[PDB]
Amino acid sequence: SASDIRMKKVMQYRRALTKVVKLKTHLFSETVKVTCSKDGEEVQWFKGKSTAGAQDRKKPSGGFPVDKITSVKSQADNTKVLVITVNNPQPTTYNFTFKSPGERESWQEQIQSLMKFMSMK
Repeated sequence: SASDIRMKKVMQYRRALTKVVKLKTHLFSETVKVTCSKDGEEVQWFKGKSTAGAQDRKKPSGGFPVDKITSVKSQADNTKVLVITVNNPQPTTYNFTFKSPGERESWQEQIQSLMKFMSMK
């Protein structure tokens, strides 16, 4: 079932999108915890110490719809830097930066798969 498989599949991506990463942009520069909504419909983050809505994390410190991500890219050298831009919400470009030279890029490719999964063109 296309809905059942998606809802389970987004949960698979959800774990791979649930991470700790430091954002750096016009938004702010802070260490945030990233993740996605239940249907994988959104990308969400928690800035430092947060209050995950009702323990089920229904209260993100920020986020945006996955379908609305206008571009998912990596920097030119992108050693520890990621670059993601969104359309529909106020256009912001999120730089996912982490200590691990792998963690972020794992996120980079994983989000793409999730994005193209539900936002398949």
